[PDB]
Amino acid sequence: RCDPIRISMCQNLGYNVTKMPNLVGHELQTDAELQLTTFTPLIQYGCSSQLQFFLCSVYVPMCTEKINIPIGPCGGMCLSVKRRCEPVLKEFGFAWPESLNCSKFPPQNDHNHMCMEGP
Ligand SMILES: *[C@@H]1O[C@H](CO)[C@@H](O)[C@H](O)[C@H]1NC(C)=O
Repeated sequence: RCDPIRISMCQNLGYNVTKMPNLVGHELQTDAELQLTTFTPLIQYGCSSQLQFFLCSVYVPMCTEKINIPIGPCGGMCLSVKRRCEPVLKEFGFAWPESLNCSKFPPQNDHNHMCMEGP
């Protein structure tokens, strides 16, 4: 069964229940929340209107009682967010992390693939 989302920046999305471990390995939401501080400067810069949803869908993926795998982002949204936000990371000498490699996510939502295409 699913657990409430405790990460404040991941409230008020279309869903509000999750199930750890997330798509980046964290068993604890608080650990996900600390790691997310890595991105708060991008979040207030505002490189992408989708960054918030995207990060949340990875760090606290959607959970339903009816489906027994976590539901993360589709690759389309990942690519769109990366294209807007990686250049800002690059200005400061950083790069889009392997942990957020868009190839890890299903390319689109399907019969075969379940994922959130987001806002
Ligand atoms: C992302 O993953 C693929 C293999 O899954 C790899 O070829 C690629 O170089 C990785 N990194 C990217 C695209 O930056």
